[PDB]
Parts: sequence; C-alpha cells; structure tokens
Amino acid sequence: PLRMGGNGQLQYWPFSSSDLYNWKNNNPSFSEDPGKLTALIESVLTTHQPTWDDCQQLLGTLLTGEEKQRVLLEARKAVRGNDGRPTQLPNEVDAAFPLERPDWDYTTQRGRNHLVLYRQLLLAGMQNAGRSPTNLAKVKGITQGPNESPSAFLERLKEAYRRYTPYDPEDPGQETNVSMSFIWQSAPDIGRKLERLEDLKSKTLGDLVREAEKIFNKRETPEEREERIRRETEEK
Amino acid sequence: EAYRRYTPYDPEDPGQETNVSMSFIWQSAPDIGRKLERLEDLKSKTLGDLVREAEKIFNKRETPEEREERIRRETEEK
Amino acid sequence: PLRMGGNGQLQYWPFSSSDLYNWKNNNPSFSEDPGKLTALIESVLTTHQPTWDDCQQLLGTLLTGEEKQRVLLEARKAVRGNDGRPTQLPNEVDAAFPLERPDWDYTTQRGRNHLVLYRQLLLAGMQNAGRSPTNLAKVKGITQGPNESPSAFLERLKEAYRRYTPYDPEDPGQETNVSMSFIWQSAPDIGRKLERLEDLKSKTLGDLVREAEKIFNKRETPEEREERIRRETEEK
Amino acid sequence: EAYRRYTPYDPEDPGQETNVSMSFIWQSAPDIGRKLERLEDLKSKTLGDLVREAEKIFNKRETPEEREERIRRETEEK
Amino acid sequence: RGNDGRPTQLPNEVDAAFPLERPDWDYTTQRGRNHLVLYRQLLLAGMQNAGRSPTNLAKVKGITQGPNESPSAFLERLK
Repeated sequence: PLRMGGNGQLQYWPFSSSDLYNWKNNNPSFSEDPGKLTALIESVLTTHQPTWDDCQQLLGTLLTGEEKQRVLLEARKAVRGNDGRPTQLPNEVDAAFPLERPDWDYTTQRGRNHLVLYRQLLLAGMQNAGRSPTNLAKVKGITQGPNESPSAFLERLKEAYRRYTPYDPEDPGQETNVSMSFIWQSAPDIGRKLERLEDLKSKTLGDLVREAEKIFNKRETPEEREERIRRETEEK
Repeated sequence: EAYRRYTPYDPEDPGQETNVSMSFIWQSAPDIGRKLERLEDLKSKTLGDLVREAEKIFNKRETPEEREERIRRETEEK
Repeated sequence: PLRMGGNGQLQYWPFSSSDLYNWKNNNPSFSEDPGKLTALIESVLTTHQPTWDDCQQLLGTLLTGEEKQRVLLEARKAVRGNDGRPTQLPNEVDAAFPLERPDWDYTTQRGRNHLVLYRQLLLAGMQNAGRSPTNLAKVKGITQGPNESPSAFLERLKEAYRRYTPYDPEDPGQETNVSMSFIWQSAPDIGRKLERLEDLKSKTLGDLVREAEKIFNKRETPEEREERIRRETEEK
Repeated sequence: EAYRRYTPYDPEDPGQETNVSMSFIWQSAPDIGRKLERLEDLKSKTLGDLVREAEKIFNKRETPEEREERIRRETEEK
Repeated sequence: RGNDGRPTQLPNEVDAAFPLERPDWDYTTQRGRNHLVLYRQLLLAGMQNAGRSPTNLAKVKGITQGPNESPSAFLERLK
C-alpha cells in the first residue's frame, strides 16, 4: 500500500496478511459471484493505492490460478493506444499492463501515472473476466420470489441480462424486451394483472414496477388472511 | 401475428427487433433455442440472421428414416 | 521489513507474527505444493523488503527444517560469478548467499545491493527446490477430470511441468509440447475434437483452451439428458 | 476406370463432370454420400470439391481404438 | 510468375511457362533448356502446394511400439 505521508511524500507498507485473508474469507470466490470480489478490489485499489507488487498479492490471494489468468488476459485486452482504440501491439500492451515486474517508481509522476493506468486496467480486466458468455436460459430463469419486491426482482433480472446476454438492460432500445421478461416472470398474480393494464404499450419499465408494487403492496397479510378464515363461519 | 394482435408493439419496427428476437430464441424448439443462444456475437444477429441460423439446425432435422437406420445399425444390444 | 520513510530514509520494523502465521496457515506446506509458498514469498520479498534476518524468519516459519535446507543449498547453487556462470568457490558462494548473519548495512548502496541479490537467490532456491527430480510420468498422469474445466486442467498440467520437469511451460519454445500434452490428456470427447481442428498447427495454447471450452460448455446438462431420455419414447 | 472401360464417355471431359459427380455421390460409402448430398450449394461443387468434402468425412473415420475406448468409458450398462 | 516476379493468370504467360499440351521445346537449345528448367521448378511447386495433407493427431498418437519392434524402427514409424 501507499499513502501520502505527513511530509508530503508517498510512504509504502506491505499489506497485512490479515487483511488479505479476511477479504478472501468474507467473500464468495470470483467464479461463484464475480461482483463481490470485483467491488472489494475496486475499493482497495483506491484506498490502499497498491503498487504493481501489491496488486500481484491481491490477485494471487483472492483469485485461483485460472481466475487470475482470465483477469490478466482481459486486462491486457483492455489496453488502448494513444488513438483511444484497442491495440494488440506487444510493446504497447506490455507497457500498460506488464506481466513481469516493471521499473515504475512511485516517487515519479511517470511511475504514478503508470500505476493509475495499471489499476484501471486491472479493474477492467476483472469486470470483463466476469461474463458468463451468452445463455438466454439464465435470463428466463429469473423468477420473482413469493416474498420478493418487484424492484428487487427487476434488479436481479437486469443482472442476468448483464451477465448472460450482450444486451444492456438500461438501453432505451431494450426497454420493451426487459418489460416483457418482467411481466412474464413476475409472480403469477402480478404478471396476470400487468398483462391486463390499460394502454400496456404505453407503460415504461418504471410504470410496470409501480403497478406491480401496488399489487405486491396489496400482499393481504398472513395475519389478515387467517383472521378472515377464522371469521369465515362457513364450515364445510 | 401474436405481437400484432395482442400487443401495441409492431413486430416490424426497428426498435422492436431485439424484443422479437428474444421471444424467437426463447420460444423456438428447444434444440434450436439452445444453439441460437450459443451463437458467437449473438448481439450482432438480426432477426433474419437468427431465422437463417435456426433453419440450419432445422434443416439438420436428421430424417426419421435416417435415425431408424442408425438405430438398426446400432448393434449395441442392451 | 524495510520501507522508504517519509524522510527519504529506509525504516526497519520486524514482521508481525500474525502475518507470518497467517501466511503459513493459509497455504499448503512447501512439500505438498511448492508453488503456493514460493509465490507468497516472492511477493513478500518485494512488498516487505526483508533483511537477511527477516528472510531467516520467513524461511524458518514457513518451511520445515528439511525444506529450508533444500532451499538454502539450492540458493547457493544458483550463485553466479562475475562471468555469469555457476561457481562453487566458497568465498563467492558465501558472499552472495551467507548461511550466517552478514554485516550488510541497508543504509548503504553496498548493503542494499547484497540484499537485492540475496532475495533473488532465495527465490531461485525455492523455485529449484520445488523441482521434484525429473519424473515425466507425473506430467503424463495429469488427466482432465469429468467436471474439470479446460483452463483448470491446463493449470494443473503446467504445475506438473514446473514441478517434475526442467521445462518452463510458459516458454514460447515449449508451447507445442504443452499443447500436445493438453490435447492428449484432455477428456476424451474434447481431445478427439481438438485433434480434428482445422489448421491445428496454427492453434496457440490459448486457442486450444478456447476450443476445448466450447466443447466443455456444450456439457449437455444432466437434467437435459434425462429429459431427452424421458421423451425418448423408443422403448427397447 | 469403369467409365473408361465400360462406357463411351470420358470421365475427364468437362461435359461429364456432373455425371461422374452424381455417380460419386450415389456410390460413396453411405455416411459420406448422405453428407455430400446435404452440402450447401451442391450444384457449385466440382468433382475435386466433392473428393475433398468426402475426405473430411473419411478422415473423421473415428479410429477403432477410439470407438472401443468410448464404449469402455460408456458406463451405461444395459 | 510474370517478369515482375508476381503471380499472373494471363493465359499466354501461364501457357508459355507450364503448357498443358506438348510444347516445341528443343533441349539442344538454351531456350529449350531454360523452359525445361522452369517447367520442372513449377512442377515441383505444384506438388508442394497440392500436397497440404489433412491433419489428424489421432494418427500420431496411434503409433505404438510393437513387442518385437526395435526403438529405432518405432521412431521411424512415429516420424
């Protein structure tokens, strides 16, 4: 880690192994749920200002050999030339994201800039490495749970679009597509009512969530239902 | 036809293409849908592309006669 | 450990025993899997900038008596004379990798250079000691498991090359060699398809892994298979 | 050779190519013939093309040893 | 190749270098000899390029030393 010392100069100290192992032990593996470790590492990359060696310890400790490899190749694939476009030119790729220890000196603006870029690319690598290619079945498999709010369900549905399709669920051109999955895969009472909405074509995704909440928010409390039953007085 | 009759969305609109495409993939016959889902650069496939890819699988129907012949020539007993 | 202080001067502090014991407890023994501790120590040698005494604590804590001995003799065998060749001259060996506390002063360029070299040789020692006499049968014995991903299998295969051969599986000159083992020892369905690839000679190790993943990723779910069987409707 | 010996047609004549091609497809081994028949743009295939396509199938012979190994690893009992 | 060292599909050039019908090349003349040299060179090139034998790694893995087979004989079959 690096921090600005009291004398206006960067100061280095190695990661405590307790931090590294705590981060590992309090999160799922990268493969299980890439978002967890990616968010943790994104944070640490900022607060701990790791050097290249520090990043090797992070990756080496939190990822398996196969995960780290995926991340490193993904990071190198994220390198851009001075024209802002991808580049596979060995010298450019190596200069941005070196696989072997670089001579970056954190006391120099040159060293610092490389470190900044390295960390940015590392993050990109992790973000991209966490992609279950395309698998539409995963999107169709997101079904609202019986206690799950419509907004929570929609967020899980969008997460599946992100992970398992090439479509961005936040794109304006995807709205009807996400809307149809939302209606079809909502809890059955909700989906049947959303399907019956007047001027359904006119409903935004936000509108549909609000309409589903009205039904959900009409959950008819268990206690209430039980009370009704008791006061049923209809015998057989 | 179902989009036309039972939704306000025109399935021929350019803005509906991904929507119709997703229904097409999801509701195709299971062998076809599983293969369309696995297409490389799926995001880049038009509705016309998806139909052509599905036809390749369908057109690989593996004739009933052919299948039966294979079974006969199976020679694997139990 | 040493770090550059806020005053531009190296600053020393002893290892926290919690770090040493955490490193030990979160890894296999050196004998079980030398790569684990070797990678951890390689990292620490950089981030913690250990002195000679610090290195003795590292080794003393993470390795058994027999492992440490192997490593130390391997490190001394890695010493090079000024002509870049191996040397068994006692004075040269002792000067580079002393078995007893040296008078190295980290506040001097002389002391620092010796420390750098010492750490480099220590790493070399570990890398070579983790070199279980050459045993090609161990490499041929790495076979992809029925649930094992191609990338996970390749990492195990590379680990066997490292431990049981003198060949570095990451060398460009070893690529076809590792590729052939990868094809031959992949799961049978995968190996048969990789063998049939068009322009096979042109496939990199990375290409082969991606092609194997396409087959693996076509795993044909157990549920799916069962469903197919049920819908079989072919009786006897 | 059979065309030469037992017909008046020269199998190397450009005007005989489709004729020889059809015999080649029809009289190839059954697995090969069925696949050649299914080739896309079959009309466009020369005799040389057809031979190369048949070689791809033949060259996919699925070694006896390989087949046996598969069977052994079958683990499906009856 | 044409005189500019590049490929050519010009019938007259192709025919002149590698004729499909008997040419009038006279081996007692430097002209005839040079054409013969070129013809042979092109014939070799043709064979080299027509080659391109389909790959099949299973065939290489299938070469196993026989119980009576000497190591050098086995190595030659493997090669």
